[PDB]
Amino acid sequence: MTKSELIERLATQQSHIPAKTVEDAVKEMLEHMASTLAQGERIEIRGFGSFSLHYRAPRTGRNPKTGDKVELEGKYVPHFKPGKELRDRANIYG
DNA sequence: CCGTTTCGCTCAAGTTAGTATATTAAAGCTGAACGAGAAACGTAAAATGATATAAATATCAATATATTAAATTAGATTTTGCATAAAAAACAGACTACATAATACTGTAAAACACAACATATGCAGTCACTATGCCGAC
Repeated sequence: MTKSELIERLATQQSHIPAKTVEDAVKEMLEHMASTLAQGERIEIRGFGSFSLHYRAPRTGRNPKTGDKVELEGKYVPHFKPGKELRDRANIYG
């Protein structure tokens, strides 16, 4: 399921909703979630999950191909935490 | 085995047996020319799969405790569907006033052609030549 296939299956089910409307809606939601995480704000969707931002202290990296040294500026990285409903439904085991 | 004559067949000219329609009225069929929106294609560009390794970071059970997004109300209020009715403006229903065509009637020049005596070129009336083989006569 890609970004396009996602809009396709959502437009097929929603007949009373223009296909073009669903196409833009999906693109605006993803862009809104990507912009929020950029501003430094978290995301919390009850049932789905919750996006966060974890800090990464600056450390002297090392080229994994050769083994040299490379500086690494301190930055933040997105982190998703599956919700309760998401885990239980995605968990096929016990 | 082969030939000859009768018989099954079809062409050609008489002798009988059978059935009977035209216009309205309104379609119905089908070859051929006419006029846009959406998605499968494709080359090109952007994001991602490829790839590995010691060090860095996330994986998560089991429970106490402060924190918080947010559906669940619950009461407050702009928003929304629907006329009611009068102030205000549009516009037939009247009417005289005003400028304008169809018509009423007088005033005057001149178009359009018969009628009549002449004048005369031109077509018609009457006769011979132009132009070249017939007919008749010989070969």
